[PDB]
Amino acid sequence: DASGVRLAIVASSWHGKICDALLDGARKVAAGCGLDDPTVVRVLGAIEIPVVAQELARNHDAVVALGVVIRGQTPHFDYVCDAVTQGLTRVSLDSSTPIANGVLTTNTEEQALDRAGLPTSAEDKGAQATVAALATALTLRELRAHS
Amino acid sequence: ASGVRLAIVASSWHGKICDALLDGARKVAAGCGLDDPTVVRVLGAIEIPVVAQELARNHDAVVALGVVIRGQTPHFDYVCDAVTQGLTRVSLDSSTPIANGVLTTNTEEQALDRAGLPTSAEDKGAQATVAALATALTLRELRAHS
Amino acid sequence: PSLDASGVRLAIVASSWHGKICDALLDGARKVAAGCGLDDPTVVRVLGAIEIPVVAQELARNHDAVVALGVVIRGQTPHFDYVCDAVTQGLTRVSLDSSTPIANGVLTTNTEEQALDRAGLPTSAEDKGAQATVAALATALTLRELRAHS
Amino acid sequence: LDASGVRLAIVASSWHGKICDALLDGARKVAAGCGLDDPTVVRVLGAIEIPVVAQELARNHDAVVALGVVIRGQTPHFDYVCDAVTQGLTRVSLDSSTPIANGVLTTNTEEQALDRAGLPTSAEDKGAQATVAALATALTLRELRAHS
Amino acid sequence: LPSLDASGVRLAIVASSWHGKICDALLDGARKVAAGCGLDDPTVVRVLGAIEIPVVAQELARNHDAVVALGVVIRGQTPHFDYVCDAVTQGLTRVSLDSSTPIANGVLTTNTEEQALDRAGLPTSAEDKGAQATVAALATALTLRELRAHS
Ligand SMILES: CCC(=O)N[C@@H]1C(=O)NC(=O)N=C1NC[C@H](O)[C@H](O)[C@H](O)CO
Ligand SMILES: CCC(=O)N[C@@H]1C(=O)NC(=O)N=C1NC[C@H](O)[C@H](O)[C@H](O)CO
Ligand SMILES: CCC(=O)N[C@@H]1C(=O)NC(=O)N=C1NC[C@H](O)[C@H](O)[C@H](O)CO
Ligand SMILES: CCC(=O)N[C@@H]1C(=O)NC(=O)N=C1NC[C@H](O)[C@H](O)[C@H](O)CO
Ligand SMILES: CCC(=O)N[C@@H]1C(=O)NC(=O)N=C1NC[C@H](O)[C@H](O)[C@H](O)CO
Ligand SMILES: [K+]
Ligand SMILES: [K+]
Ligand SMILES: [K+]
Ligand SMILES: [K+]
Ligand SMILES: [K+]
Ligand SMILES: [K+]
Ligand SMILES: [K+]
Ligand SMILES: [K+]
Ligand SMILES: [K+]
Ligand SMILES: [K+]
Repeated sequence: DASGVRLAIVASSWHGKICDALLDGARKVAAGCGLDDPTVVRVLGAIEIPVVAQELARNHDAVVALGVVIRGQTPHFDYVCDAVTQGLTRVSLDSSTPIANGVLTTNTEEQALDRAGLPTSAEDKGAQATVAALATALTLRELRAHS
Repeated sequence: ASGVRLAIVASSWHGKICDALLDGARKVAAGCGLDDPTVVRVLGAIEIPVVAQELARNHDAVVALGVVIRGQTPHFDYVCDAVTQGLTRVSLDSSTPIANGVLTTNTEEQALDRAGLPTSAEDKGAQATVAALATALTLRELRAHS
Repeated sequence: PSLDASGVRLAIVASSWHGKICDALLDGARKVAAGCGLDDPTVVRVLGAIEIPVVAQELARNHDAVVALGVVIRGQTPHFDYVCDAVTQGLTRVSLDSSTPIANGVLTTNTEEQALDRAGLPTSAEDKGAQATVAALATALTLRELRAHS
Repeated sequence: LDASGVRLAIVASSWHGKICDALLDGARKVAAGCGLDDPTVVRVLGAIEIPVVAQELARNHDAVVALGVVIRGQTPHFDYVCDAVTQGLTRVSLDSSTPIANGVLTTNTEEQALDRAGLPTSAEDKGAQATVAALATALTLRELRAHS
Repeated sequence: LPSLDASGVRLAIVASSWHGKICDALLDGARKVAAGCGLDDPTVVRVLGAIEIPVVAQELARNHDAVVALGVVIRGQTPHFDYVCDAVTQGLTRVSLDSSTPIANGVLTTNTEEQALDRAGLPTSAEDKGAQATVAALATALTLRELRAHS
């Protein structure tokens, strides 16, 4: 059970259908664990996630970062994903808070659809990341001060 | 977004494309009720983060604009690495959205097509400004207000 | 140096993605620990490798050494690279922030076969879980000798 | 313009002496043209040694120019040396709030490095370019910072 | 390299042990440069792998003017090579800037064993990166000594 944990979810909006599916999977895991109302924030792109995740981390036991980065024609994909990786890792360690990475980094749109948790998808990384965030928050709760 | 304080730092390497990105940035700003954002010019993309850091002390959002085109050497990779590392750090250090409108392309054609010129497919300068403003407004709603 | 280490406080954080291989790594870690006079190290489980650094950071506050264990296998997307980047960045930062050895027993493989071959199963060529724990304990003992003791 | 008041430091590595001296020559010439006859010039052995010296120079200078030549060899060592320089200089710049200009050449061949050093027959001078970059940014930050 | 005194500089050497023969050769080259510069007894610490270097380098940096990092990373079958070298790069660069101390990189990052042998300073090797890194550390420590507060 994870009813006591304060969960935040930050989801980017670039590729709306896939982003909403990831968020759907996140909210479903949250509600299944006894959390009907997690803090849900929307940002435009994946680069905007870390700075919002940092704000959310000040008031929550866990933050789920959700987004979809699909490779285009330029090397820009690599550096967007690099920024997200660097940002979320820093935010997690700065705040000592699990920042779960449900940010899809795919070569094609099909690969992103297949990992969003749609009807015919093979997996749901939005669901997976929320499990990851909540379990780590509960683990840290057991590791931290409680008399 | 009339209340948000916006700064724009744009490098100058590849002037035509950099001015187009800045044009797209200014137009989004003005459309959102911001006629005069703080606009600073730097020479290259490596010079952006340290100026972005200065601008972040006095602004709710900073838009980083620039054009990095791959040449003959691996130098492209390390310039883009420095920008990525710098802007990400600045954003988290200052708790300020630092939007990345810095183009990282293989060819000049790809950069032109993403600058927002008459025949361009997209305007990344415009997109970055929307990104910066929306995140600044989001953080304003998330932060202290009684 | 795997010979002595009874006084060292050891933590082991192991992710769970690819359970069989993760348990094998943890098995190798626990066996090295027990052989060095440490029957009860702090063992924490996390879901994925991304979750390791923040737990490793917590464990580093009250342990002389932390062993990070996990299995990252390349899939269809570039996601593999960025997961491994986050772990690398995270563990390196945690080690230097806390001045504590954070041993990397996180497998970073192209295929499942390569991960199985490095977990320390019956037929495996090596055990990276065992290797990382030797690495963590030896470094903790080294730092103990380098640090203040009158 | 008028960069006479800015305090400039130049740190140049020594690995590939001819090319490193050419980069330094271009740096010194831009400096002198901007009204700075005597910038602080420090030499280091390799490019890895630059950031820690750049950090020291940054405490007492408005701008630091990092100069060096990294040419790819037989091993992946090239990538990690350039990674360290990139990481180091970017950190130093933001730690000190000081422009640390990157005039460190990262080339596949020696010809490419020669062509970017500002020798008689070179296509460009990255040592000159980096000094312009450092000075302009230092002047920009001076205008952005406190002055009543 | 024996040309200046370097007698006053406090030198630490941290060398990993993975690939013992090559690591000992790098250390040999390091100690010989040190002794030639008037330093018979530098602080020498051994670690198991290259990932263990930065945290020990950090400790050594607290009471030495220069630290030489020595090690051998040879590419295997997996991408693990890249991430080990990334960690060392990140770690040593951070430690150097945190402590304001030259942390010389004599950590070999090679595709084959032959390439590592050729850069260790063995009888038939083309170069000695252990020797080169110690020269690099000592020269930078002397340079920083001249740049810092004195008198
Ligand atoms: C591959 C790059 C691309 O075409 N689109 C990416 C993308 O794939 N996914 C995304 O969320 N945001 C993007 N770009 C927006 C970016 O995250 C920022 O919002 C922007 O750089 C301004 O900061
Ligand atoms: C591919 C590299 C190149 O030829 N030019 C790049 C480039 O593509 N784009 C850019 O904005 N600045 C550059 N170089 C200038 C650089 O950002 C710095 O100003 C320079 O390193 C000095 O600090
Ligand atoms: C190639 C990526 C993949 O398909 N699975 C990896 C994997 O191979 N190993 C792993 O431990 N965790 C994974 N993913 C989960 C990840 O570590 C985090 O739990 C997730 O990003 C939520 O924070
Ligand atoms: C990797 C390519 C190479 O063979 N040599 C490079 C190089 O190309 N350029 C350089 O300045 N220094 C090097 N190596 C020395 C390095 O910068 C440090 O001085 C050394 O690692 C000690 O820390
Ligand atoms: C990646 C190639 C490999 O198979 N082994 C390398 C290697 O080549 N060299 C090395 O010194 N240490 C290794 N591995 C050990 C590593 O440095 C750490 O000790 C380990 O990850 C525990 O922290
Ligand atoms: K928190
Ligand atoms: K407890
Ligand atoms: K601000
Ligand atoms: K609020
Ligand atoms: K500790
Ligand atoms: K002692
Ligand atoms: K300064
Ligand atoms: K002013
Ligand atoms: K020191
Ligand atoms: K002095």
